Amino acid sequence: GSNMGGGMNFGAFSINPAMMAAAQAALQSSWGMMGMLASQQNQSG
Amino acid sequence: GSNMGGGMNFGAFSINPAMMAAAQAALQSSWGMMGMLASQQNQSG
Amino acid sequence: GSNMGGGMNFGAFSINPAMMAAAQAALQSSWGMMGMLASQQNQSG
Amino acid sequence: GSNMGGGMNFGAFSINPAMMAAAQAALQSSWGMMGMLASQQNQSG
Amino acid sequence: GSNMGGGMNFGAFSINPAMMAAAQAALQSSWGMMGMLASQQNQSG
Amino acid sequence: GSNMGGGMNFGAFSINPAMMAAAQAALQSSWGMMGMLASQQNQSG
Amino acid sequence: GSNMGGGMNFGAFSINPAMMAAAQAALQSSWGMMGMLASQQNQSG
Amino acid sequence: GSNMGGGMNFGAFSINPAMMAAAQAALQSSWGMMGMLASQQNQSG
Amino acid sequence: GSNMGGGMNFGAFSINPAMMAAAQAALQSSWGMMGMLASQQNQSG
Amino acid sequence: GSNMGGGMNFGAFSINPAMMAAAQAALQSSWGMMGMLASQQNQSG
Amino acid sequence: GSNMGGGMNFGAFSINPAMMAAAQAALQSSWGMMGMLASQQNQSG
Amino acid sequence: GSNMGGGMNFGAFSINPAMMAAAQAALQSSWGMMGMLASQQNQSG
Amino acid sequence: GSNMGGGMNFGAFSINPAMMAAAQAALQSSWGMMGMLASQQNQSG
Amino acid sequence: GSNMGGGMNFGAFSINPAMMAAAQAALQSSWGMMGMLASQQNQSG
Amino acid sequence: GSNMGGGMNFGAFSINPAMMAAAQAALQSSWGMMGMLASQQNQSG
Amino acid sequence: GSNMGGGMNFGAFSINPAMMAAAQAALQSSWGMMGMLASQQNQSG
Amino acid sequence: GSNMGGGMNFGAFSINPAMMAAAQAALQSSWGMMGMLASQQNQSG
Amino acid sequence: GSNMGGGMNFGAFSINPAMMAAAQAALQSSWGMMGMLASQQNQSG
Repeated sequence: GSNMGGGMNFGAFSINPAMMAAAQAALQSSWGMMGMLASQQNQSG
Repeated sequence: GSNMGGGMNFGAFSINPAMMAAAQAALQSSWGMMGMLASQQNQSG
Repeated sequence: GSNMGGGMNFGAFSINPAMMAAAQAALQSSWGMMGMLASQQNQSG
Repeated sequence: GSNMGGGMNFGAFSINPAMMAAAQAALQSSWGMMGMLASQQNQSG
Repeated sequence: GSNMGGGMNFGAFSINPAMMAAAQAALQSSWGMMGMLASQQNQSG
Repeated sequence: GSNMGGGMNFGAFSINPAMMAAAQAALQSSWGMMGMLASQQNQSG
Repeated sequence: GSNMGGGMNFGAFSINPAMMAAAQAALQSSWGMMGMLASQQNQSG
Repeated sequence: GSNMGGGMNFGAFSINPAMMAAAQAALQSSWGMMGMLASQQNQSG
Repeated sequence: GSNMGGGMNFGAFSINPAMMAAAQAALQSSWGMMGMLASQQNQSG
Repeated sequence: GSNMGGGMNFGAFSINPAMMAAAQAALQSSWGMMGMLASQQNQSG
Repeated sequence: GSNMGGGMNFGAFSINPAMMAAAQAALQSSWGMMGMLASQQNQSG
Repeated sequence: GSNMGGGMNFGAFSINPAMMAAAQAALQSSWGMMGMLASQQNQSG
Repeated sequence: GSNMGGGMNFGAFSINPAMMAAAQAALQSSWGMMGMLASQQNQSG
Repeated sequence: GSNMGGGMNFGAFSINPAMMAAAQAALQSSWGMMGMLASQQNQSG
Repeated sequence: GSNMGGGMNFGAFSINPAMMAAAQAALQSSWGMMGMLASQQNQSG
Repeated sequence: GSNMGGGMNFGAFSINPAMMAAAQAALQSSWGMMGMLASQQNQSG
Repeated sequence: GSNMGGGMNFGAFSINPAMMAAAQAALQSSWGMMGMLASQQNQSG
Repeated sequence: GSNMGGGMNFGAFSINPAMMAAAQAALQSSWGMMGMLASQQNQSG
């Protein structure tokens, strides 16, 4: 169980990610102030 | 069970992601202030 | 069970994602202030 | 069971996603202030 | 169980990541002020 | 169980990572003020 | 004559008082955003 | 004549008082964002 | 005549007082963002 | 006549007082961001 | 007439007073960011 | 007439007073960022 | 062609202009939250 | 063509201009949160 | 073409201009949070 | 073409200009948080 | 083309200019947190 | 083209300019945290 502390940002975040994912399995996520992503990908051989 | 603290942002976030995903499995998500995505992708071989 | 804290944003978010997903399985989502997406995609081989 | 905190946004969100999804399975969603999407797509091989 | 302390940022973060991931398994994530990602990927040989 | 202390940054962080990962297993993450990523990848031979 | 300044609260107040008063004289009051109570109780001996 | 300045709270106050008063004279009050209580209790001996 | 300056709080106050008062005279008050209480209790001997 | 200057708090105050007062005269008060209490208690012997 | 200067606190105050007062005269007060208490208690012998 | 200068604290004050006062006259006060208490107690013999 | 950005005010504006204009040409305007006045006055000599 | 950025004010503006204009040409304007005035006055000699 | 950045003010602006203009040409303007005034006055001799 | 960066002020600006302009050409402007004034005055001799 | 960087002020600016301009050409401007004034005055002899 | 770096001031600026300008051409400007003034005045002889 992870634990994190609260934070307030009044500043001007500018994020410019650009992505291109091609794989047997691929996931892409982009977010701003807050987010929570749990992605388990099991590929059997 | 994850735990996260609350946060207030008064600043001007500018996010410019751009995406293009082509894979056997592919997922794409983009969001702003808040979000929660649980994606488990199991591809058997 | 995930846990997240509340947040108030008075600032001007500008998100400009652009997407194009072509895969055996593909999902696309885009959202603003709040959202919750649970996508499990199991592709058997 | 996910848990999320409430948030009030008085700011001017501008989201400009643009999408084009062509795959064996494809889903597309776009939303503004709030939303909840549960999409499980199982494609047997 | 991880433990983290709260932090307030009033400064102007500018992040410019750019990504391109192609592998047997691939995941991509980008975020701004806060986030929590738990991705376990087990690929059997 | 890790323990970390809280920190407030008023300064202008400018991060310019650029990435390109292609491996049997690959993960990519980029973030700004705060984040927590637990990625265990076990590839059997 | 008391003087007070106006205040606007957009946040989520949660008050959980619980009371049990038994005395020769007893008064109980509970209120939310605004209120004004003038209670003078003179018990002669 | 008291003088007070106005204040705006956007944050999430959580007050959890719990009370139990038994005395020759007893008064109990609980309130949230604003209030004004003038209670003079004179008990002669 | 008291004089006070105005203040704005965007942070998450958490007050957890708990009380139990039993005396010849007793008063109890609990409040959140703002309040003004003038209680004069004269008990003659 | 007292004079005080205005103050803005964006931080997370956590106050945990706990009280129990039993005396010939007793008063109890607890408050958060702002307050003004004038209590004169004269007990003649 | 007292004079005080204004102050802004963005940090996380944590106050944990705990009290128990039993005397011929007793007063108890606890407060957070701001407050003003004038208590004159004259007990004649 | 006292004179004081203004001060801004961004740091994490942690105060842990604990009190227990029993006397012919007793007063107890605890506060955080700002406060002003004028208590004159005259006990004639 | 002028360009201006949108703004939301929740605060208590108090404007107390007072005017008295006597000239060969004279115009007087007073307004609150929003307004747009284009007055061209050409007086030939 | 002028360009301006948007701004949100939650604070208590108090403007107390007072005016008295007597000239061959005279214009007077007073406004609060927002406004746009284009006044060209050409007086030939 | 001028360019300006957006700004949010939560503080208590108090402006007390007072004016009195008497000239061959005279203009007077007073404003609060935002405004844009283009006044070209050409007086030929 | 001028370029300016955005700024957020939470502090209490107090401006007390006072003006009195009498000239062949005269302009007077007073403003608070933001403004943009382009005044070209050409007086031929 | 001028270039300027963004700045955030949480402190209490107190400006007390006072002006009185009488000339063949005269302009007066006073402002607080932000402003942009382009005044070209050409007086031919 | 001038270039300037961003700066954040949390301190209490107190500026007390006082002006009185009488000349063939005269301009007066006073400002607080930020400003940009381009005044070219060409007086032919």
